[PDB]
Amino acid sequence: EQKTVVVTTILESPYVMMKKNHEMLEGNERYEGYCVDLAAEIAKHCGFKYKLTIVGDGKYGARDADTKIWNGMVGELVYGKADIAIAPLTITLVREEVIDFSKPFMSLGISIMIKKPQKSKPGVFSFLDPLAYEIWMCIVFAYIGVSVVLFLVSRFSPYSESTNEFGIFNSLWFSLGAFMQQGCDISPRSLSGRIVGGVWWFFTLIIISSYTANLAAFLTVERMVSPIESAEDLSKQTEIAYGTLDSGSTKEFFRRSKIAVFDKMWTYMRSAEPSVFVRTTAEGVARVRKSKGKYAYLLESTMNEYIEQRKPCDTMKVGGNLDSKGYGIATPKGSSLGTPVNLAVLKLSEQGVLDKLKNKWWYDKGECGAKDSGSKEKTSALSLSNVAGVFYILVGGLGLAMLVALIEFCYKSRA
Amino acid sequence: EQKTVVVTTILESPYVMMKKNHEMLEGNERYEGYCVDLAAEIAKHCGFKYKLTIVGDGKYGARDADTKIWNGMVGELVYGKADIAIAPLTITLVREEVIDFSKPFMSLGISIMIKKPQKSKPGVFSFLDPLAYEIWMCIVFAYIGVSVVLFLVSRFSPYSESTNEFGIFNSLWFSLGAFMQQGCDISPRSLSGRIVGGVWWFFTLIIISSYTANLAAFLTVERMVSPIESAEDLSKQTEIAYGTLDSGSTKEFFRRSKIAVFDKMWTYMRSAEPSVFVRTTAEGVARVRKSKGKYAYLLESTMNEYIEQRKPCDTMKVGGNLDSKGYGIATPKGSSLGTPVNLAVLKLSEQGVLDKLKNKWWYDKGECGAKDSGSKEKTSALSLSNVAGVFYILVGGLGLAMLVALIEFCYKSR
Amino acid sequence: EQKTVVVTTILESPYVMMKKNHEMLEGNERYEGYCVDLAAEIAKHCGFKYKLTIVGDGKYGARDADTKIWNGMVGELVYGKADIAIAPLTITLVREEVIDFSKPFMSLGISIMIKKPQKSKPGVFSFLDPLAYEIWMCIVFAYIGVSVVLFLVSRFSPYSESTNEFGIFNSLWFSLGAFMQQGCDISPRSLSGRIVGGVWWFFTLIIISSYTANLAAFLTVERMVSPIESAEDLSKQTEIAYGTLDSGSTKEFFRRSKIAVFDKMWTYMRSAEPSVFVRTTAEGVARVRKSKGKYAYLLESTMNEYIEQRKPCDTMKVGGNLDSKGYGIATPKGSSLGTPVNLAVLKLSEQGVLDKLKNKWWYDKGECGAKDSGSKEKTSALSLSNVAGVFYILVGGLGLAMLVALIEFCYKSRA
Ligand SMILES: N[C@@H](CCC(=O)O)C(=O)O
Ligand SMILES: N[C@@H](CCC(=O)O)C(=O)O
Ligand SMILES: N[C@@H](CCC(=O)O)C(=O)O
Repeated sequence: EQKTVVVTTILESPYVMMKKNHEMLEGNERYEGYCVDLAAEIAKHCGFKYKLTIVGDGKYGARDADTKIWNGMVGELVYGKADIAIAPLTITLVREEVIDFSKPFMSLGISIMIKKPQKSKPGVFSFLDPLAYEIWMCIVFAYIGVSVVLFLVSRFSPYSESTNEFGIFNSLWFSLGAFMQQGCDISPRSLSGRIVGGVWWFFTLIIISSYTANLAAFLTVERMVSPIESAEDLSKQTEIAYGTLDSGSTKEFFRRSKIAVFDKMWTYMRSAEPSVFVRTTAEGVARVRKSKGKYAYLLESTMNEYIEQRKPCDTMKVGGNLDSKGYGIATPKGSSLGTPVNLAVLKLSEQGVLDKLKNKWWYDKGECGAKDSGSKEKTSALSLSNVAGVFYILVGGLGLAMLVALIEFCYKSRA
Repeated sequence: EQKTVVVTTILESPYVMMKKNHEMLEGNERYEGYCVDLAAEIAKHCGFKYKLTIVGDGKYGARDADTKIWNGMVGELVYGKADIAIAPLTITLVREEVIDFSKPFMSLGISIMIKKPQKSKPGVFSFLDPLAYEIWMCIVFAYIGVSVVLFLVSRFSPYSESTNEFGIFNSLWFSLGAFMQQGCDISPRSLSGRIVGGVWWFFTLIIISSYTANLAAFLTVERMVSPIESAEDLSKQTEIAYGTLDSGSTKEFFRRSKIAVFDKMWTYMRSAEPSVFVRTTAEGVARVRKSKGKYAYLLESTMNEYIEQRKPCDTMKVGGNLDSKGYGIATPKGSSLGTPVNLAVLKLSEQGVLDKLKNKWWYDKGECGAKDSGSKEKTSALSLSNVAGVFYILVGGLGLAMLVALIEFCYKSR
Repeated sequence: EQKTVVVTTILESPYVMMKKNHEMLEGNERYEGYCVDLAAEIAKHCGFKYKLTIVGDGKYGARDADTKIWNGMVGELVYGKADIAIAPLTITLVREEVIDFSKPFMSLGISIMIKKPQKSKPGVFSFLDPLAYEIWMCIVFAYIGVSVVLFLVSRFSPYSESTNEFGIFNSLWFSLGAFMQQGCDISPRSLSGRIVGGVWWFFTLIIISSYTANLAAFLTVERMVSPIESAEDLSKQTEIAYGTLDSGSTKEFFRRSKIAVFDKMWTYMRSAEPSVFVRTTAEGVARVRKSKGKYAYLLESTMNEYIEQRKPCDTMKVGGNLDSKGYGIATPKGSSLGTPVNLAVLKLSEQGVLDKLKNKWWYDKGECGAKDSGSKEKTSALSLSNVAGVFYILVGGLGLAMLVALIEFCYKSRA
C-alpha cells in the first residue's frame, strides 16, 4: 500500500473555511472550501489518497533575515515536512528558485481598500432645498406686511370709499397672484398704491429668478470626487496611512521594486511609525473598518472582490490592478507529482470546471451585488419619486378647499 | 592622504534641518536637508570623506567697517578654518574679491511677505452686479424714451376723441408693468401704439433672458481685495513698516543701491524706530504673523515660497522679484577643489539631480489647501446674508408709500 | 602701444543687427545691438581697444562628427583666430572643458513655438446666434399661418357677425402677444378658436424655453484649448512635426538626454524624415509660419518672447521652461582677460545696467503692445458692446411708429 499524501494549506476565506460541525466531524470533514474541492479533483485525477493539515504557523512564506531559513508554508515543503501545497500561493522568482510550480489557475492583481463615503438620500420635499429655511420664513412675513400696507393705503380717505376695490381679501389675493407671476384681474390706480405695487414686483423678480437659477445646479450635478485611486496621488498625502500584510508577497514586491513611485511608497512604509502592518487579512480589514476611514490596507483583487460582496458591504475598491500574478500548485524540487499535477490543472482549465468553482463560491453569495455599480450618465430624466411631494400637497389642498366650501354652505344656510 | 574634509554650513529650512534622532546619533546622522544631499552628491563625484560642522556665530556675514575683519562664514574660508562651504550663500562682488565661487546652482530674487486678508463677503447691492453700470443708464433712458413716445402717439386730436386712456401717468405705468413681466389692464388698440408695444416687448425679452442666465454665481463670488501689490506703495506710505534681515546681502543691496525708490526705502530703514531688523528669518516671519498685518518682511523667493507651503499658511507673497542673483558653492582661493567641484556642479545640473531634489524638498512636503482646492462643488442652498439687500429696499418703499399717502390726505383735508 | 582685441560674434536679433547705414559707415559702426553696448561697457572697464568681426561659418558650434575638430565659434576661440567671444553662447559642460566662461549675465530655458489659431469677433446681432437662420424664417411663416387660420375660424358664421372681435388686425395682435408670453386683452370663446389657441400656446412654450436655455451656454463659457503644452502631443502623436536648430545646444541637449519622454522625442527626431532641422532661427520661424500650424520649432525663451513682440504677432508660446541655463562671456584657456572681465560682469549686474539694456532692447521697442492675454475669470459681467444691437432696433422702431402716426393723421385730415 502507498503512503497517503500529506497536503498542507492555510485558513483563508473562501479558499479554506471551518465547517459548521467541526467539533464533531472527522478531521478531513472539518474543512470545506474552494481548495478542498480542487484538492479532491486533483486527487481523483491523479489517484492518491490524501490527508489534510493546516500550516503550523500561519504565514504564507518569506526569507528570513539572511539566515537563509524559510517561513512556514515554503519551509514545510523545503524541509520535507509536507509533500504538496494547495493554497493561494503566488508564483514569484525567489520561490521558483527552490520549489516547482505548476501553471497558474487564476489571474489577479494588487488593489486598494477604502471605506465608502455614505450615500445621500434626498427627502420627499427636496424642491424646497435650494433656499434656506430662513428665506422661506422671511418671504412669508414680507407677504403679510405688503398685503396689509396696501390695504391701509387703498381703503383710506380718497376724499368716496367705493372708489377702491382693495378690501383686505382682495389685497391678499392681488399680492399672491403677483408673487406667482400668474397674472392679474385688477390693478391699483393711485400713486401710493402704485409705488407699493412696483416695489413688490421688483422683489418678486429677483427672488424667483434666483430660485430657478439655483435649482439647475442641484438638479444638474450630484457627484463626489472621492479619494483619488492613483497611487502616486495617494503617496502625495499623509492623512491616510496604508500598510501591507506581514510576510506576504506584496511586502516583498514593494521592498524589491525600484520604480520611483513604488520606491517612494516603500520608503514611507519602512520609515513610518507606528507599525502599519498586520498579522492577518481579517485584522487588516477590521483595522480599516474601525479606523473611521483614516487607514487603508493593501490586499489582492481576488480577496478584495470577495470582501466587497459580503455584508455589511461598507468597503470600496478603487483603481485598477497594479500588476499581474498567478497562483499555482507547488511541489518540492524533483518530485513525481509535478507532471501529473500539470496535466490535471490543464485538463481542469480546459473543461472549464475552474469557472464553476469560482461561481459556486465568490458570486453566488454576492448579496449586495444588485446594480450597485450605477452609471456615470449625466442626462438621466427625472423620476416620479422625486416629484411626489407636490402631488401630495395638491391633493391635500383640493380636499381642504372642498371642506371649506361645505362648511360655508351649511353656515350660510343656517345663518 | 585622503583626510576628511571640513564643511561649514548653517541651520536653515529645508536646507539644513535637525533630525529627531540627533540626541542619539553622530552629527552626520544628526542633519538632513537639501544641502546634505548635495554635499553627498559632490563628495561622491569627487571621491572624498567629509565632516559637517555648524558655523559658530550663525551669520553669513560681511566685513566690519573700519576694522576689515570678516565674521563667521566668510571668515571660516578666508582664515582657513574650513575646507569648503555648502550653504545657501549668494554670489556678490565683495566676496568674489577673496573667495572662489562655482557656477550657480539656483536662481532667486527679493520678494515681499505680507499677512493675507481673509476673503471678503460680497456686498449688499450684489444683485445689480451681473450688468455693467452703462447698461443700467441706457435702460433708464430707454424707459423714459418709450414712455414719452407712446404718450405722444396717442392723443392726436383727430378731425371729440377721448378713447385713448394713455395719459402720461398711465403710459409710464404700462411701460413699467411690461418690463417687470407683469400683466396690465390696458393695451394700445391703434396701429402706431401696437408698433411701440411690440418693440418694447422684444427689447424686454432679451434684457431679462441675459440677466437671469447667471444670478446665483454672482451672489456667491466669495473673494476680492488685496492690500498692496505694486511693491512701490511701501515707498509712498508710513502706515506699514518693512524690514530686512540683519547682516544679510539684502541689507548691503539696499545700502549700495542708487535707484531712487530703493534709496528712499533705505533712508526710511536708516531712520525709522524701533529697529525693523531681525537676527534670524524665523524671528521675522513670527513678527509678521504677530503684527496683525502692520509689518512686512523682505526675504528671498525660495524662502517665501517654502514658507507659503507650510502650515498655518497665513502668510503670502505679492509682487515680482526686484533683481536676479545666484547661489554658488564657495571654496578658498587657490585650493585644488575648485575645478572638480565646479565640473561636478555642471554635471549635476545637466543630469537634472538638482531639479529632483528641488521637487522633493520644496513641493512634495506641501500641506495647505493651495496644493489642491479646485473642485468647487455646487454651493449648497443660498443663505439670507446674500439676499438681505432686497428686503431693505422693500421696507424702505413701504415706508415711503405711507409718507406720501399721509401728506396727500392732510393736504386734501384743508 | 596697446594691441587691439579681436572680438568675434554672430548676427542675431536683438543681440546683433545691421545698422541702417551699413553701406556708408565704418566697419565697427555698421553693427548696433545689445551685445555692442555690452562690449563697449566691458571694454570701458578693462580699457582695451577692440575691433569687431563676424564669425565666418555662422554656427554656435558643437563637437564635430568623429573628426574631433571644432566648428565655428568654439573653433575660432580654440585655434587662436579670436581673443574673446561676446554672444548668446550657452554655458555647457563640454564647452567649459576647453574654454573658460564667466558668470552668467542672463537666464533662459527651452520653450515651444506654435501658431495662434486666430480669434472670433462677435457680431452686432449676436443674440440671434443660439438658433439657426432656418428656424427664424419658419417661425415667421408659422406666425402668419396661425394668424390667418384664427381669423377664418372666428369671423365665419356663428349663425351675428358682431359676436367675435377677431377681425384680422386683432387676430394678428393676439397671436403676437401670445408669442412674447406678454398677455393680451381677449381670448377666444369658441371651441375651434380655443383649439387653435391651445396649440399656439404649446408651440410657444417649447420654442422660447429652448432659446433661453441655449443662450446660457453661448453666454457662459467661450474658450479654445489649443495644442497641449509640454510636448504632450508632440510625444503622443506624429501629427505635428517639431524641429530644432542645427549645430545648437538644444540639439546636443536632446541627443545627450536620457529622460524617458526626452529620449522618445530624440528617437523621433533622429529617425523622422524629411529633415526637420534648419540652418537659421529666422528660417525655423518662417517654416512654422508658412506651414499652416502643422510644424513646430524649438527655441529658447529670450528669442521666443522677442519674436512675440515682432509683427505680425501671430505666434504663441505654450508651457513653461524645460530647464535653466546661462549665457556667459568666454575667453580662451589661460587668457588674462578672464579675471577682469568676470569682475566687470559682476559690477555691471550689481549696478543693474543689464536690466536697463534688456528693457531698452526687448521691451521699449515692444510696440505690439496689444497684450491680448486678457483675464480668465468666468464671472465676467456683460458689456454694452454686446447689447447695442437691441438698442438700435428699439430706436428705429420708435422712429417708424412715429412716422406712421404722422402719415395716418395727414391722410385722416385729407380724407
Ligand atoms: N497570495 C499572497 C498572499 C499574501 C498577500 O496578499 O500579500 C501570497 O502568496 O503571498
Ligand atoms: N544668501 C544671503 C542670505 C541673507 C539674505 O537673504 O539677505 C547671504 O548670502 O547673505
Ligand atoms: N543659445 C544657443 C543658440 C542655439 C540654440 O538655440 O540651440 C547656444 O548657445 O547654443
